[PDB]
Amino acid sequence: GAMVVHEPVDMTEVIDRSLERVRRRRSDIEFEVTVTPWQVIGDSSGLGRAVLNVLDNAAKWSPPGGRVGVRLYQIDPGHAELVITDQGPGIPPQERHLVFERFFRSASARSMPGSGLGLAIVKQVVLKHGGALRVDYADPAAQPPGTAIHIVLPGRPM
Ligand SMILES: Nc1ncnc2c1ncn2[C@@H]1O[C@H](COP(=O)(O)OP(=O)(O)OP(=O)(O)O)[C@@H](O)[C@H]1O
Ligand SMILES: [Mg+2]
Repeated sequence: GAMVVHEPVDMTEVIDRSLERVRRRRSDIEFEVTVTPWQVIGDSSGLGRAVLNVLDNAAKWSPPGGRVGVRLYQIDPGHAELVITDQGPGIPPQERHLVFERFFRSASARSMPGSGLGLAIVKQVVLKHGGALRVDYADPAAQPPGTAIHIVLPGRPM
């Protein structure tokens, strides 16, 4: 099967590389980045693909001048949580079980080119690294509430 890469991965570099790519596509977005140093054992290319796919969605559905939050904090001795947030329409509660399935398309989000594979890839990468993920509103009290993608990754503080 596909090569299984199991090497130390600096998540600060993974996120910084992913951000460089997407800042090009939407230079108006205010990316608010708060990343605690975190090392994951795995596949830097796969993790980079997963973070870029989430950042790409956050940018696509960001309003002009929108803020995208990119936050990674340790939550216990062996895990950290990456939360990527936008000020887009958000994904409503009833759809949150189609998110991460191939070919999902939200009726709340404006139709854009893309065939609905990015988040299925994210789920695969995160599971292959022993993580977990979920979707929620970024700020339920705000209009619009935005989407928050939450990714928990095992690893260690650097
Ligand atoms: N941050 C977000 N804000 C609003 N809607 C989102 C967001 N992220 C994902 N979605 C919705 O979930 C769908 C699935 O997302 P996903 O990234 O898997 O597919 P895509 O972006 O349409 O295509 P691809 O990622 O394959 O280019 C999107 O088409 C969109 O309806
Ligand atoms: Mg996508």
